[PDB]
Amino acid sequence: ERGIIIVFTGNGKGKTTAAFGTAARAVGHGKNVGVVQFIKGTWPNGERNLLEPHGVEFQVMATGFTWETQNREADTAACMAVWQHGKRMLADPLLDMVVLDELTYMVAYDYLPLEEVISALNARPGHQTVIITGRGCHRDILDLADTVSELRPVKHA
Amino acid sequence: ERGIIIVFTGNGKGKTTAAFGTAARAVGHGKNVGVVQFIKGTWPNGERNLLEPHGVEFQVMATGFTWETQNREADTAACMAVWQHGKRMLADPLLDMVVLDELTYMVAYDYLPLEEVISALNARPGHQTVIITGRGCHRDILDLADTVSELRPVKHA
Ligand SMILES: Nc1ncnc2c1ncn2[C@@H]1O[C@H](COP(=O)(O)OP(=O)(O)OP(=O)(O)O)[C@@H](O)[C@H]1O
Ligand SMILES: Nc1ncnc2c1ncn2[C@@H]1O[C@H](COP(=O)(O)OP(=O)(O)OP(=O)(O)O)[C@@H](O)[C@H]1O
Ligand SMILES: [Mg+2]
Ligand SMILES: [Mg+2]
Repeated sequence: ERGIIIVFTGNGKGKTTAAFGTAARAVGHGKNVGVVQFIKGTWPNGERNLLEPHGVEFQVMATGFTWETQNREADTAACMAVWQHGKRMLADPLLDMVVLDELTYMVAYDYLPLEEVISALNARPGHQTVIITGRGCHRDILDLADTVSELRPVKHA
Repeated sequence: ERGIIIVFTGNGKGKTTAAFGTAARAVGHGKNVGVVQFIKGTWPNGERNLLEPHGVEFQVMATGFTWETQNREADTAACMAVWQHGKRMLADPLLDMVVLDELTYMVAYDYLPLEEVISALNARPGHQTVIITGRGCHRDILDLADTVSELRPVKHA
């Protein structure tokens, strides 16, 4: 099959969950998946706990991440370090799916060059499906995507 | 850029020429191109004469090719041999463009499995543009293509 680019955006809950439900499906089907999480949570990683042991590679942003205006140099460096792994996955012919969780924020805060993103996506192995998640996804990424689902919060607990 | 699939079909003259005019443009621009010609001509290869010395790989069907109903086994084997090279080009991340000249006939006469074609096209490096030429291109290849130009013979000398 031809790999496509899927985007889960919107303010409603379920973006990251949709992405990992997709990765789970793929894993359940014997496909190879790699994941990059651009935002580190203070909590234990259930998804990772589940998937990782199946051989799924996970790449998480370093704990140092500040978001502080004063620390942009250091933060951007960490962002770039993690992205290096992503670029690698986006170039691996053997990876059926790549999940780029909370990548929208990286672009929205300029910690990752858009151009670099469009390039790596455009140049990925043909059968490779990429899932991108995050609120406020950049319009140029949305245009490149094959499917864009916007999670509209009709209600939230 | 994202590689696309271009198809030059129709009964009008200019299919092979359009494809090689495209390859020339690409070469003139420093891009890497590879070519497979599914039909061997009795004449000296001008395109090849021109391009080949620029490093362009050319793969031509063996001279043995018969089209004879009695020889399908041997013919299909030769077809498959040449296609092996094509599949390789369609998997090379460093090839910006791949030309599959007269490939339509290979599928139309069942010397090459359609499925194999759709697969290799679908799985090619993302920035890879493929040009397919030939009269009566299979509908399933036409559907996969991004641009399909049909050469309508309004007149022919
Ligand atoms: N509208 C909302 N208000 C408050 N918290 C939310 C809202 N939407 C999602 N969350 C939660 O905030 C955290 C960050 O989630 P994010 O903004 O990335 O949403 P999400 O990816 O759609 O959430 P989830 O991981 O549950 O699918 C999550 O724990 C998430 O469950
Ligand atoms: N309608 C036609 N009648 C006769 N000869 C034709 C016609 N169209 C093309 N030709 C010639 O027949 C040979 C096979 O060409 P083919 O059917 O593959 O056309 P083509 O690829 O469009 O031609 P060209 O290589 O000139 O671009 C060529 O030498 C070609 O120039
Ligand atoms: Mg999320
Ligand atoms: Mg021709």
